[PDB]
Amino acid sequence: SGKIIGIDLGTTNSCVAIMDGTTPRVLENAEGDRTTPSIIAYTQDGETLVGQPAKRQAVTNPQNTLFAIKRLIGRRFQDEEVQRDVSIMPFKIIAADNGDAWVEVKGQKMAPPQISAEVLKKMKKTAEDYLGEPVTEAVITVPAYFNDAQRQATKDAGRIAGLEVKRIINEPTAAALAYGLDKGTGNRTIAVYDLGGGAFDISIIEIDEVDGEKTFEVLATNGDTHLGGEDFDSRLINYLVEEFKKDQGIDLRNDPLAMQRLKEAAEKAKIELSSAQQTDVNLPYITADATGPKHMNIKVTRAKLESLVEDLVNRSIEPLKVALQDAGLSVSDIDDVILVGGQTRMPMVQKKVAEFFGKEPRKDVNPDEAVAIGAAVQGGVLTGDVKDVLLLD
Ligand SMILES: Nc1ncnc2c1ncn2[C@@H]1O[C@H](COP(=O)(O)OP(=O)(O)OP(=O)(O)O)[C@@H](O)[C@H]1O
Ligand SMILES: [K+]
Ligand SMILES: [Mg+2]
Ligand code: NA
Repeated sequence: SGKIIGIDLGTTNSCVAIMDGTTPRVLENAEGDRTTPSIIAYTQDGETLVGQPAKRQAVTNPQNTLFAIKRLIGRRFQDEEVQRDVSIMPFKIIAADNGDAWVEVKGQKMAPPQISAEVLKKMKKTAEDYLGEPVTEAVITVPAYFNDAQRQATKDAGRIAGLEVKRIINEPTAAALAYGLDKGTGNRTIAVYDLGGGAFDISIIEIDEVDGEKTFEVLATNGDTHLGGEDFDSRLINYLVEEFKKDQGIDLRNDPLAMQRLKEAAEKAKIELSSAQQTDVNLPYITADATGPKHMNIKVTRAKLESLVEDLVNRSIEPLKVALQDAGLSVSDIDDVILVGGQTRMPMVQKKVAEFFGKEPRKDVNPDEAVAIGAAVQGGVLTGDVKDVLLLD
């Protein structure tokens, strides 16, 4: 009964959408925001916080504020990704008795789906508050590269949240369904360039209209699972650490609190530089010793940021070339390019993509919302708010 909600369960941010007839709507959460940080905190007084309230208390509760769980879900403890993360994450990653990668909080061992379920519960409650009725059914997205274990673990997170998971849909296909509502009629071949907080994906997708059905077919996919916005942040963090050392002679990498503050400040400055030519990073009392307190104040220009991440943006191009080769297409066979993911808002990324294809990406696809909207469209196809759509093998 009710609506089948569409959920984008992201590395960095999650969001929820519904179909109101032919019109998708992305829903704002209890904090008023159309996206929710994928952050789950277990507080000293026993509450579970999700989203911005969790983000806001991370500095004072670092061992019990969980994030980036999408990097662990469905994985084995000795997976190379997991082993890297054990060393860098401030929370405790452990081996379950069966060999899976788990987390431990205040002595309680938890599987990754038990943590991502808290985000899904917030998406469910958001939709219930908006609609005035219970929500029990959902479509949840996953990256195209996810394996069976990762897909099943995501389905399990939905069940833990009290949702019947009607379908798992791949993120590029969801973006294509969002585009396909307001697209030109007939045959179209699109390139979906998705640069999120954790991973990069390029998919070539063909849309057709035949025998009264709109068909969608993935012609090729490629990507880099170690290329995401968090890597852009890391380059800026490293610059700030190096500049502070050069100027003040102190290495902040030894101080976890300082490094947590730098991570937040670096991400804020990076986002600011998508619309400004320069910005300033100010962190009072970033460290202190017997000589006195030290305050960081560093100007970062857009040119400097571009130089720090140029090679990351360039790493996204070779997969583009291979995906076209695999699809048997040249760049002149692509009708539209769709940017998906918050990190595509960087002007340098937009310019490099346009230069590669020789045409500007579509402006009427919101890179932050397309995946959630596509999940909602799939939910409409299952009910009947949306008719005549077929996903081809
Ligand atoms: N205006 C902006 N300019 C540059 N980067 C941005 C901007 N807005 C958001 N970002 C970055 O986008 C990333 C988040 O993108 P998004 O929400 O698409 O990821 P996600 O869907 O959670 O990740 P994934 O698809 O990898 O699971 C973060 O690294 C964030 O700092
Ligand atoms: K997202
Ligand atoms: Mg995403
Ligand atoms: Na992505």
